[PDB]
Amino acid sequence: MTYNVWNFGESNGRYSALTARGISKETCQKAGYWIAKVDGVMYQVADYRDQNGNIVSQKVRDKDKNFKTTGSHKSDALFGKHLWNGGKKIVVTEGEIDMLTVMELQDCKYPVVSLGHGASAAKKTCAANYEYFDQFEQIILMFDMDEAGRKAVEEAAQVLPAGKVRVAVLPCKDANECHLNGHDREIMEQVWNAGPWIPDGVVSALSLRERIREHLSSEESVGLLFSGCTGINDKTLGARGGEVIMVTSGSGMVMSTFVRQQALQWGTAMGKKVGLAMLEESVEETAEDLIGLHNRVRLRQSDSLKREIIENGKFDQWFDELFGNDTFHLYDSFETDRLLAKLAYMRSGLGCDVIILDHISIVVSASGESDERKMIDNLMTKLKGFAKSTGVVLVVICHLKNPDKGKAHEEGRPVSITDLRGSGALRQLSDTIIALERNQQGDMPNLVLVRILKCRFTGDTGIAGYMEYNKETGWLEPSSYSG
Amino acid sequence: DHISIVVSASGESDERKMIDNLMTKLKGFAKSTGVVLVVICHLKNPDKGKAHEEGRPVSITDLRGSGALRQLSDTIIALERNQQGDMPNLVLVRILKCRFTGDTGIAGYMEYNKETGWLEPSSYSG
Amino acid sequence: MTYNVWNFGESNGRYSALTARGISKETCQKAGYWIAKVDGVMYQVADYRDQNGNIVSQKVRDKDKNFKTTGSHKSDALFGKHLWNGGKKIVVTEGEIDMLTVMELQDCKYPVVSLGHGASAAKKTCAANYEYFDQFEQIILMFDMDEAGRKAVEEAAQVLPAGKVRVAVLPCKDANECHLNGHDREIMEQVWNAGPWIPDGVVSALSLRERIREHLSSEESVGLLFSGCTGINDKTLGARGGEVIMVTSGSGMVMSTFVRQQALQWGTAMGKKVGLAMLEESVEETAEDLIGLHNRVRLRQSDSLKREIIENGKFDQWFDELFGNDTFHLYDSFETDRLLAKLAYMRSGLGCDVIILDHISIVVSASGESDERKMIDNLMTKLKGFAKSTGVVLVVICHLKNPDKGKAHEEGRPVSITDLRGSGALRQLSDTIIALERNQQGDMPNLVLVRILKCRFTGDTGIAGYMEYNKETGWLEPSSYSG
Repeated sequence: MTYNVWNFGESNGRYSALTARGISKETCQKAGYWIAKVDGVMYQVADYRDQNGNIVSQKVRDKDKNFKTTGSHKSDALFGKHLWNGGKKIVVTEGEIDMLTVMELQDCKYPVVSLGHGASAAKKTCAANYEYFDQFEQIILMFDMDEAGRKAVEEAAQVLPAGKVRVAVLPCKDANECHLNGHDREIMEQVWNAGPWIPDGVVSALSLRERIREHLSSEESVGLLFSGCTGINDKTLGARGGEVIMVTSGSGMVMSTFVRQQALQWGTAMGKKVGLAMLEESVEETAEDLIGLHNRVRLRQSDSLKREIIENGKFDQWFDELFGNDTFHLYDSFETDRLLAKLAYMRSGLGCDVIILDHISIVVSASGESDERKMIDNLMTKLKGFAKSTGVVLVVICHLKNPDKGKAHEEGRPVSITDLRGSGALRQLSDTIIALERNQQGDMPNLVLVRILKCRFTGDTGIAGYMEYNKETGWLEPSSYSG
Repeated sequence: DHISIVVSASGESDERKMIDNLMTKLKGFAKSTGVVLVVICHLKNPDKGKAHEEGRPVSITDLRGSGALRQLSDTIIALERNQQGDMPNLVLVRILKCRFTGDTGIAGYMEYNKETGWLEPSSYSG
Repeated sequence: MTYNVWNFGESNGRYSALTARGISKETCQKAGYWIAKVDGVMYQVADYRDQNGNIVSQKVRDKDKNFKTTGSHKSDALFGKHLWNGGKKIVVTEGEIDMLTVMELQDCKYPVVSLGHGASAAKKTCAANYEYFDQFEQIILMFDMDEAGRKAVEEAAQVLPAGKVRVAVLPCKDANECHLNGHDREIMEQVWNAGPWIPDGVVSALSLRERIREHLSSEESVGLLFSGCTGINDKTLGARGGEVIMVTSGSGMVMSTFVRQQALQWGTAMGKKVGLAMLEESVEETAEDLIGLHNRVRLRQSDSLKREIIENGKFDQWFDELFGNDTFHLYDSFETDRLLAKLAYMRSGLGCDVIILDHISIVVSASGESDERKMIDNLMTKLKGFAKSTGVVLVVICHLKNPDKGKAHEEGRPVSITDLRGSGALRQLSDTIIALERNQQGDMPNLVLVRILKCRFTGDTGIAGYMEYNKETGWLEPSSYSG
């Protein structure tokens, strides 16, 4: 069986004053700190009783700094616990001697208990007692003023009830080191009105002034302005980093131009480094398309001119002109995880601030899996993550499913977010949705409309303007147009 | 703001179920401590004809979750806005529920000032 | 394959007398209770054969109380079955040993068989054998004299043929406990001419005189008149006890008032004790709503007046006034079975004659189960039972599913029983259905219609009158209105 609880008298017990600690005799008497002496040597005995009054366990000391624990010292032991059942405020100290201290300074009139295994078992001993401690209005953790002692406080309050915990802050190691000639009045100023908290994520507004100011200057409102239709800008205020812009529309190559145009100037007029994953076409191809675009000439789309500028040096000239500022970089192909990784190193290694991903519809490689409905969404998220996690601007192109209802896409028919592809991810995760409509058999077969289908940052949405295709130069030029 | 985000303890199925679990801890927190707990929550998307920006009214059936909120919540205020219409800036307010009074229904209108950023109160009815 | 049937001789078989049970050697021999011994230990083998004579299965025992079942023990196994094909009377015992017993006491001259899986499979084993048992004039169920043993009898007779079953009633647990020194003659007095009972719910008219007389005086044609719209009364003739009135309607708080109002007048005007389970709100809340309603003032809905009557004594006054006739009693909350039980004790213990159950839609606690569609019904019945079984008047509020069809509920849209929630149980089990409609955006946004959707007792149904909400007093006042 377990070590018998030590009988008072059996062991030559006296309630004497701890002269070495400035704890009065009357004090030791109330908390149950008695001085026995068995088989010769004189031991210091701390009487742990439950709320019912009965002595359940003992912690005994000898001079040299040893111990001996009697009874059954359960995981919820609190020395002094039996004295208080309720109250407006209970101090909780690390050790028995420190409990005796607060019990003095206060003429033993208010509640103090000490941790049963104190030091390390701050978390366990505490949560074991949630109910007992909730009996009081505020719980004042007066623990050791050291490395592991502040830690104890932390782990303690984590498991302790609600907004009741307040940390004690003393001038020395513990509440007794203070008493032992020093600052009784310092311990006092804590028992009444200590410092109340732990909150590792709660953050009063007042305490954000600075973070906000620096935010306001740093981050930018008018991030990177859409080109070829002020309107897009007016409504969306641009492409802020870490957003996810999503261009969409009918048969739109109109769509793949629009995105190209943006790429173009962003990496030229603006300083920004554009990264391009044009999954549809080759990396040489898209480069040509850029160059020709930049020179307002339909380059690939002309045998004669290709030959011309190869020979007349204009190629190498135009090439330098556009590209020689290490600002455009392309993912060149032949998975989802695999792609996303490449995209990331564009952001992280070459540090471009825009990544244009032309045409999400192409998932590709890891084949044994059902609906593109579902998967489109899975990728969607990794993307938005990439986006917000790294602050890169992610333009993502995306093609439309086809009505089943009367007028087609080349018949102009407007698009809504319902009209949307996917099964919700993009319809959600994307920050601005720009749609471009084009009724290629009509009044202005080259006229294309721009709907802002959505825009977190402003929520100003709708028809936002018009552009016109220049079959000739290859640009989406801005156009006069309304009612 | 915005219950739809559960977040961190990953090995567990339907947000259907879990939404409810949190719901309760919340209603507990609430009633247990008398704090007023406003909880924002976003809508699942019809499958039926007219979308959200087409104004389409919302019912408690129309509700997300799988019952906890549809229950545990004391007042449900919904706001509708047909952002492609006559008043794209006009927004309707249904009281979808209100224990304390049970007087429910259309409860008034507001208008978005794209300019000041406020939901201004508005003149409106039949 | 399945456990081989145990060969007699292969296993060291003897037809020995069970000295422990007062079953003779000659007895065990006829029914096929033999004593083998395989691989060392000595087993007791019961030979189950079909009506054709062939051994189809074995139930083997060892000392310590174990088993081992040979052959194919079909769901229709009867030990002893092969011995009798026809007769004037066949005893049917729970286990093999008890069969051996009756087979003694009778010098094995009459028929006894024992249940194949006895105990629990009383229902299945029996109905599996309808034909076999119908071969006899009367079937004497001599089962265990305990909890599950009387149950066995019950489930058994249910599936057994016509007016043939008669229950055996012995002085001890089973027919063998009797034999094992006690009352052989007690077993005998049952085998011949014992109890024949099975009508636990059939009830000849003659034998209802008293129950009828006392009904006729107790429960009233015009049982409890609905208040606030003669009409409800004119058509339904009131809320007769044992009925289940069902109040339903759109968003209707109108509904929760109407019910409240009735609670009010029955518990004050009329002598009747009302019991309320207002599951939606607190018990204090509903109490206030009553008081306020009784005093024609919107009590909870007014800071000022609350304060006023707390101080000016009017509260304690009003409270006594309304309540102090021990006439209102409330279920106060934080399962289905669990609720039903509480409501029962209101009926049975405090003896209220109406119980109002606000808002069936709330099922609550026993979670692992599908459609509220189905469950709503399951509760529905327990309730109707409660009702008829105890004569309490059970008003049950219930809320409406929402159209999908054009005009909503606040648009007045009338309601039909199709319009009904549930999946049939209320649409059925409820005796009167009162619906209230209110077009809260219209000509009389305070005008509310009352349809009687159904009324067994009279079957006079339809539009039955109008009331008007007094936003000011809180009441559903009666109103002038028609074509």
